[PDB]
Amino acid sequence: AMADMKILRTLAGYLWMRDNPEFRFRVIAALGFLVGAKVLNVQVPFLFKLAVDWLASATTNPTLLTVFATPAAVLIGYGIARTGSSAFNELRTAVFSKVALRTIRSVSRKVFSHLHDLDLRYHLSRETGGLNRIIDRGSRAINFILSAMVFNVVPTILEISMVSGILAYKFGAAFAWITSLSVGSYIVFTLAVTQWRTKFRKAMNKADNDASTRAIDSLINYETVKYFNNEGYEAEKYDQFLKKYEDAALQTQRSLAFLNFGQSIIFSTALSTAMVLCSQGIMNGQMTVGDLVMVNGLLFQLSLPLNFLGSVYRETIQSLVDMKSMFQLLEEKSDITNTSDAKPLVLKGGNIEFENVHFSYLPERKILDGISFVVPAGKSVAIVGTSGSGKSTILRMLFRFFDTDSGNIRIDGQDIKEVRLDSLRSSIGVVPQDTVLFNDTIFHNIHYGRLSATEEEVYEAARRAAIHETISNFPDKYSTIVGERGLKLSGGEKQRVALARTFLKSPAILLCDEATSALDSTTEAEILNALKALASNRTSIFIAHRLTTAMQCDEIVVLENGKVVEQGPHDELLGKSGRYAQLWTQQNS
Amino acid sequence: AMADMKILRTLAGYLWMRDNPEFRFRVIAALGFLVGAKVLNVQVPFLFKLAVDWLASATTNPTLLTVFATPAAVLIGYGIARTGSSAFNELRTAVFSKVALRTIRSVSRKVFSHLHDLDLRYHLSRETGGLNRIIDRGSRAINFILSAMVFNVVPTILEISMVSGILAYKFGAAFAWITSLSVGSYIVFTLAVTQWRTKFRKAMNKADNDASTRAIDSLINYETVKYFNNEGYEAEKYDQFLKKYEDAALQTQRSLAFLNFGQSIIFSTALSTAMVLCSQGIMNGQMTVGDLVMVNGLLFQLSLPLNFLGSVYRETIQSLVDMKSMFQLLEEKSDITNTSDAKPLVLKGGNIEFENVHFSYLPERKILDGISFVVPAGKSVAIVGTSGSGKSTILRMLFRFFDTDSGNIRIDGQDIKEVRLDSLRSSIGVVPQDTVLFNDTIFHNIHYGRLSATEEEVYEAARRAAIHETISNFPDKYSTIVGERGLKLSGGEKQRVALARTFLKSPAILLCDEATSALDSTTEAEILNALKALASNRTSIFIAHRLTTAMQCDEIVVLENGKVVEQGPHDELLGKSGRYAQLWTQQNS
Ligand SMILES: Nc1ncnc2c1ncn2[C@@H]1O[C@H](COP(=O)(O)OP(=O)(O)O)[C@@H](O)[C@H]1O
Ligand SMILES: Nc1ncnc2c1ncn2[C@@H]1O[C@H](COP(=O)(O)OP(=O)(O)O)[C@@H](O)[C@H]1O
Ligand code: VO4
Ligand code: VO4
Ligand SMILES: [Mg+2]
Ligand SMILES: [Mg+2]
Repeated sequence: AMADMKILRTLAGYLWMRDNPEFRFRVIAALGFLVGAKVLNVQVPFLFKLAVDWLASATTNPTLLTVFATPAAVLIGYGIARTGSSAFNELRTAVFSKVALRTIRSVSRKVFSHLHDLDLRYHLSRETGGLNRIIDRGSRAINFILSAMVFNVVPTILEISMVSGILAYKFGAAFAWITSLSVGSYIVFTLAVTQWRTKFRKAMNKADNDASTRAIDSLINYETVKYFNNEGYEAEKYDQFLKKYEDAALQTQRSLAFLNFGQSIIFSTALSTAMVLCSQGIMNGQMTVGDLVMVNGLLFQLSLPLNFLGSVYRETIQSLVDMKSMFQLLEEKSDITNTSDAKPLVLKGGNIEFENVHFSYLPERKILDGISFVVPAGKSVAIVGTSGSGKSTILRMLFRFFDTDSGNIRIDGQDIKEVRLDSLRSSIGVVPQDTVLFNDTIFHNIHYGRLSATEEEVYEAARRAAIHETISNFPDKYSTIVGERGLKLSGGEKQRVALARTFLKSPAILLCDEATSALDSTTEAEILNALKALASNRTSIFIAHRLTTAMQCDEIVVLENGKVVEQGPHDELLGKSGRYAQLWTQQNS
Repeated sequence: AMADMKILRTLAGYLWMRDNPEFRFRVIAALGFLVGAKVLNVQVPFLFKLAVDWLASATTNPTLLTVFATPAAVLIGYGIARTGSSAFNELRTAVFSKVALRTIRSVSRKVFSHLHDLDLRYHLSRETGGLNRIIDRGSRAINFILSAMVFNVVPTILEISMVSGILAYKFGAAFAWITSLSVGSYIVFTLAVTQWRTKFRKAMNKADNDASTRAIDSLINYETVKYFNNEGYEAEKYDQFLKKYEDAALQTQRSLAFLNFGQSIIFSTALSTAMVLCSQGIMNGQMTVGDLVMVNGLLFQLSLPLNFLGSVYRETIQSLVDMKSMFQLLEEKSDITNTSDAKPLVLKGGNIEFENVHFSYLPERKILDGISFVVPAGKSVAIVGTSGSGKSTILRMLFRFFDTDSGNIRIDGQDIKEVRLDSLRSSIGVVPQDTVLFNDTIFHNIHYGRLSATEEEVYEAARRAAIHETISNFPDKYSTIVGERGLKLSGGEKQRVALARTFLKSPAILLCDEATSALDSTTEAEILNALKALASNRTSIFIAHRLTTAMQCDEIVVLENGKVVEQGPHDELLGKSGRYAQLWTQQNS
């Protein structure tokens, strides 16, 4: 199909690079080795003919091409024929393997580079645990398929060419017709069975992927199932999915088998018809002069790839589907594309203004209806209010994760839409909604703030976050492995790692999502004071509905149902008897 | 080796079940089909002999076994020979495929059932993202290997048996010796190359697994890399790992190739030696009576599996290693094993006492040094203090996730060590440290409290958690997909889902890890009041260093560095000027 053509074109483009002529040299050498090996294979039965007819003569020598006396040397060379055939087949794989592995490396490189380019609207909801499975299966699929494609499929047509070349001796005058008819009928039957089996297999792969997703989700949420003693429930669900895959595979496997019977009988008759015509001519052309052996031989060397084609068909219908799935991954469109006239941003001072911004995560429901406020340079603002009002969304747009529906965003009198992403993102620092850590050292995960920083910068950074007091009690200094998702550490430790990451970068704009979420009063008061003198540039935004941590901020904004309701400093805001007054009089108690 | 023997024994035990004699019937039928097909294959060249010698006679008939006139019918039956060989080979796969898929289902069943049985000390730190990869690769490995094992390896020895049976005609009197020598030398060479390549491949698989782990960790922490603009860093690290795997594969692949040359030359000489001895006897025994054709034929049918053995060797050395890795997963020991005299627990009232408990997560560092307190039945306790004092550990032991080093745990005058796990775990309910949700509906994830509950119980449960107010604003009622880890919801929503899960179960013992972590003052005050009248049995434990949420609890305990320092009710505790007084006077401000 056209999709297969595009896949082949992309594969050929990735394989063939014009920078290095040494690659073309390798390809030409591999082709030469293939041609030599197949020529030797065709030569084998032809040279075996002289042994047979010489024995028939023994039962003079018209041909002078013979330089021997006893046919034993002929049989020695007959063995040497397959020896050399293997030898030339040997060197072909060695040359092609390097370029095959280079292609694998380049493809995996491109896929990994491309995946992080996509948007949160993909990676947040349409990331079903198993993109790793797709990449792993496809990467293994590519090497197998291209290794299969060159090593056995390509030489088969060339052997067909030589068996169609055997007509020069007046033998194959019809054998060419029979072989062409058999090949065409076999190809038609194979494609018909293949389309039918793809029709019956589309349900198989769909069922298979869901079971792995269920298993990976069960592994990820192991704590909950251990809490609620419901292991049998995931057990039964995985059983049902596996039974569905069982039925799908069993139905297909019997039908996949039937092709092997069809392939064998068609080509058995092809050899049978070759026997019949050879039997018809009782005259000397095709009786007892060896041509029966080559016809048994040469058309059987065409039957050598028959063993591959029937046997490897099970994975061909499976891996190629996974190939298209993984290649389909390299055609998605980045939702957030920078403007054509991309221009870097330079700020004399961080001033942020909203001009009636509207955003909806889904088109039907609009979370926020009108937001307009200004962030003075040299000061800071706090965002407090009831939950569910999208107050972490308001800081998910300044980083251009999503694009607003109808509104304007201004930083230092510059358009966020117009400015470059790299200048935008590297100038503003954030602490995430739920802290996530790498599977490496705590020192590496705290040094991630600026990858070119020094150890003393890291050590002084931990002093600002006041974690050396806990560090001195470490069992391993700056080397405790923190697990898969920072689980090994505590809540306060996980939250204090992210803050140190932000301070190490020391960005121009601060963006705090959770401050003092899981910290005691003494630590949080120290962090806030440590976050005022240092670690905070002249612009910073806090979203924290704890009242004591929004005391220090210059401006307080109240968000309810997406409308920015009440504004003002703390002293006036308490006397207004607004939502802020209700919230504060409760926490103060 | 012995490990291979144990793997084979386990595989045979899983495959062979004695409950159903129909399985034994299927196995016997498959063996009969195999024997018939191979007998037909051996018959092919033997019946082809009569065609050759009859033509030599044409160049009377001593044997009366012939019932034909023209050799065309002999050639028709000659084609029918491979037709029937394929036909019997056809039915063998159909019968064996069902039991193969049943074995796959049972093995995956057992692995999934066994994985959730292990402990947190495994699933929390030694779970490197990729257990799913191991299971997926092994499950695919089993079907391929056992499909290969029966279909081609087993018939090869049987063809060796018949080619050693051809001696009855005084032909193979030495051919048996040559074939046995060739087989033995080939096996010795194959095992030597295989052990060398396993030595060179142990580094390959080790390098391969690390790259996939890096990729999966990068995918999991996508938000952090997007925050910090360090995509090139993971790019370079994945490049380095892929280069290491590249070198490991390239070094092995050239050496893996060399075996194919060695296998071919040894068996080419075996056929060559068969030619030589046949050439020595110019007398009628082995000249121009067809035996050259069978010797070319019969020993080549032994060379039919040669094509498999060389070609499929690449995955045999790979999948079998993955087989052992996945089977090694079903031998780990559960760290927490219930006592032999397992007895269910029945509580008249929840009374919890600690008797000088000591626990260390790692042997070197002891987090807590002596904990002893009593939980009165009908009342509740609050655990407040500075972070890092293991206050979520103190509730990770009542659920018997780990075992204490030196101490006693008592519930209603019963030993936690002695009582049964299922009675223990199903009687106490907990809310997790970091909320984790399934990849299903919000209704399913809130109904997970009691899987046999009704919708009205779920709907009234959401009323207790006061989430219908947000539910009425849902875009889809009780059906919004919540993503991979509940990411699509907000923090307050994620925390309020877990609480509803706990209330739906309505356990005998309440165990709250984070209460009002990401909730405003108005919601938290409502939840606490909604958690006093209902949803709380007579025993409950709160760990929350927020002062306003520990006001209602009867008893307050202060934990610092693992020592339970200060105890007492709120009114007396404030006047003691302890750590609690310092913490409260700050939050109150
Ligand atoms: N990925 C998403 N898909 C659909 N709705 C979302 C998504 N992320 C957030 N929301 C909606 O936004 C509201 C709150 O947004 P957010 O700022 O993320 O949480 P919070 O307001 O607690 O900070 C919620 O009511 C939720 O329905
Ligand atoms: N899996 C683990 N491996 C090593 N140490 C741990 C692990 N889990 C917890 N700890 C240690 O326990 C202390 C706090 O325990 P925990 O109760 O989990 O957190 P918190 O005290 O914040 O509730 C931390 O100092 C941490 O070093
Ligand atoms: O659930 V919140 O609106 O406090 O991020
Ligand atoms: O970091 V904590 O000791 O408040 O769970
Ligand atoms: Mg904690
Ligand atoms: Mg939130």
